[PDB]
Amino acid sequence: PSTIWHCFLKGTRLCFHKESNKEWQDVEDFARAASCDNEEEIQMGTHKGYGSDGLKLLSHEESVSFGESVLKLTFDPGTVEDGLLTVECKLDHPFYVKNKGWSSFYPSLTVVQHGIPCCEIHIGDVCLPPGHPDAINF
Repeated sequence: PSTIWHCFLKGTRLCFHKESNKEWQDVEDFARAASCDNEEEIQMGTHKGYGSDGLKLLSHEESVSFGESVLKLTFDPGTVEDGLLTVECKLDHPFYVKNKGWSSFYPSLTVVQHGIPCCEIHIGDVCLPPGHPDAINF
């Protein structure tokens, strides 16, 4: 799949409490902001670093955003003290769950929508990004 950031597709909304981005941004927005993977010379922090090992689902809410039903997951980079990452995505959003592979909340729907047969996730399942050595089949 063509992810914009981490294991997230386009049409996903990002909110890292690590930043002042307390409100909903697009993936393409943060991906664009973090276009440089390090501004060590100017402003350190800008990096595809948050969630480099994985995003562990802490809690989940199913809400309706602007008329669209969404999957809201509060993620953990391992030490959430970096900043809680909250995401509103579609019901058919595939998540590369560690040890399991491509998993989702509505796997029967996910495969119909993205053509990817997915496993059932569980609260506390960590999601891996493309390039992570533990993500065997991304």
